[PDB]
Order: sequence, then structure tokens, then C-alpha cells
Amino acid sequence: HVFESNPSIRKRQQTRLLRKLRATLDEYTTRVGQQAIVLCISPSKPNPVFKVFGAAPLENVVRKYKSMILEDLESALASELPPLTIDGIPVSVDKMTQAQLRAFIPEMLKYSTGRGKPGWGKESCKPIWWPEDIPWANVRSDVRTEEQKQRVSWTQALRTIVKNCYKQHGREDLLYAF
Amino acid sequence: NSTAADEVTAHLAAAGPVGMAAAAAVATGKKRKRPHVFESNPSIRKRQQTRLLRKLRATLDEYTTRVGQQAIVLCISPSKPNPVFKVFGAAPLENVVRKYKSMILEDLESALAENSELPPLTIDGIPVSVDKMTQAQLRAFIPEMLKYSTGRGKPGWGKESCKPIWWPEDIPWANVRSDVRTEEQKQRVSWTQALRTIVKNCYKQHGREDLLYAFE
DNA sequence: ATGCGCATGCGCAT
DNA sequence: ATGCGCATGCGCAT
Repeated sequence: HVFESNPSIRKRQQTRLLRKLRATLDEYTTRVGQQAIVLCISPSKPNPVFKVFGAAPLENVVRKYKSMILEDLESALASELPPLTIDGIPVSVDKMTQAQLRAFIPEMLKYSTGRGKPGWGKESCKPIWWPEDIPWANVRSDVRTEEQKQRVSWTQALRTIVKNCYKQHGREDLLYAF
Repeated sequence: NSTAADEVTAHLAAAGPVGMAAAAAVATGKKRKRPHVFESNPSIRKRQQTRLLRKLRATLDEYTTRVGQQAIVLCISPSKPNPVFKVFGAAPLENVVRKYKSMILEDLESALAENSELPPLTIDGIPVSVDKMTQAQLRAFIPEMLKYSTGRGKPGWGKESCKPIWWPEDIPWANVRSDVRTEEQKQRVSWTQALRTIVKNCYKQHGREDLLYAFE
């Protein structure tokens, strides 16, 4: 998507998306039975909008933090690939489990190639950085030769897939968490 | 916020602070007359949580891009020892909010403060039926259930002097870490069913079979 | 001695 | 066509 430069269209979209956020969140909080809120902010003068909606009592709890969150936010304000984080927490590539790597790699691929679907098994879709000793095949199930498995554990091969991608894009800053 | 006035939210609210958080969340929606209802099956509920978080992330992304405005979703489960506190959305608001995990958790817990030898069956504080637990959850639960049932810190796996009186006759008295049944035993009863039988037998023996079937 | 949690396959909804 | 998440062994810290 793109920022909507026309304000009339921007207010139309805001209304549509905010409302869709409310309906999706209401479905989430009821069906999952979990406290969750959406928080939207604009520090525009002279009255910044601090809009919270979702589950009670989380909604009123978060509202009490308007002044502090607004303060802290003005302040933070003072080749793309995902950061090495699983659920908002940073992980070393060497810290990720096989299960974390199997989930991380298809997301990484989307960023690296631009494709929503990787096209496993089609050589025309294989990235240039794909490791030479790993078949271009769904990481769902290791299909390497049995001697390949003796040399390199599957967890280590999966880490190599990730390391090759970040280095190919020159994103050591993300891989090593500078 | 009055949660006792519906059976599902009633059972949720009596499970403790995680369940009170859940009951209050479901009750928020009952006030808006919304169509949906809570999902008692933890495998379906996990699947819906995944689908629905994906949709929220995508809508937050579109909103933040098209409207140009910082926006996050925050989800919390006040569990112990590790509470769920996931924030996602626009940066840097995402990281601003993360720094208040401490305060927001204690503030949520405050606002929510408004007879069995055997523990309740819950997944991360949410009541669950024994027939809906996964194999991993049953296998992890059994050694904790043995501590409660026998009072022993160590179960003495394989010591016949430690085998519980309710232990199922067609399962070796052996660490549920690894199924050591014979192949014919394995063909007759799935490992998940055997593990359910271990649990069911224990609760039956203690007279607390009512703790086994949350939400039917 | 014993259970936490990874490894990894693979069912199956997508 | 594709990746979530359950089934179970087992490494290994305790």
C-alpha cells in the first residue's frame, strides 16, 4: 500500500480500517478469550489523539498511560529483511530452534524474493543465495541425502539458509543484531 | 464485567487470574451483542488465534501505511511464571509500549481483583477437558499430577513399591517420557488414549472426576 | 533419577 | 501449493 495523500480519501480509509480493526479485535478477544487492545496515536497539536479500544479492563488500563506513552513516543521519533525476532523478542540465528527456523524461513523468503509463494522445487524460483548442499525444497521435511545429514544436522543447515540470505543482502547488521 | 451470568464465562472466571482475564474479555463482547463465542477446544482456539492475529497484523500494516498513523495491537495473558505480553504494529510505538510490560501487567492484575488433592486441568491457566489435551500436554501433566496424587517429589518410575493403585493395568509403570508398551499394546491403544487413561484413572480414584471435562 | 524441551516427520488446512 | 502445529522419540540437565 501507499500513504493516501488526499485527506478525503485518507479519512475514508481511516474510518473503514479502524472499524475493520474493531470487528477483527472483537472476534479475537471473544473467541480466543484474551485481553487485547488496539492503540492509535497522533501527536498532532494541540490535542494528540490517543485512541484505545478492545477488551475491558485492558482498555481503561492502557488509557491511564496516555501522557507517558505520548511523552516517550515524541522522543523515539527524535535489501529489506525481517529482524531476527520471534514474537517481538530478539533471537540469535544460533538461538533459534529447528521449529523456529522452519517458521522463520518462509517469511524471510517473502522479503528476499518478493513472492508470496516460494515455488518450492521450481529452479526458476530458487534464490541465488540458496546453499549448494541443500535441495531447493520445502523445509517442512529434510530431503537431503543420508550422508549429507551425517555431515550437517538439519538444524545447522536451516541456520545456514538464514545466514546465507542475510549475508547475500548485506544485512549482517540484522543477523548479528548491531 | 459481571462474569457469573453465563456458564462459559463462569467457568473461566473461577480458574484464577488468567481465567478472570479471559472471562472479562469474552464478557466485553457479550455487551456489544457481537455474534461470536469463546472456543473451548484449545486446538481450534490456537488456530483461530493464529488466523486472527495474522488478519490484525495485516490490517494494522495497511492502516499505519495508508493513514500514516502509529498503531499497535497489545495482547496480554497474566500467566505465571512467564506472562504473555505481545505487542505488534508500527515502530517506534511498538517498542515504547513494550517498556511498560511491568506496569501494565500489575495494573491489569489489580483491576481484575474485583478442596481437592488434585489440581485443575488447564492449559496456561485456561480450563481444558482431558479429551482435548494434546499428547505433549498430557505427557507433561502426568508427573505433576503424580506429585499431587502421591505426595512424592519423585515418582519412583519402575519401582513396583511406588506404582499407584489406580495405574492402568495395560500400561507399564514407567516414565511417560518414552512409550515402552509392547507393539501389540501399541496397536490396541494409542499413546494419547493411554495417557488420557492414566489421568482419568487418577481423578476417578480421588473422587474428583468432575475436574476432567471442562466445557463438555 | 527424571522431566524439560528440542528434533523432526508428517497430517492436513490452506 | 505450502507452512502450522500435533505426534512421540530422546538428548541432556538435574
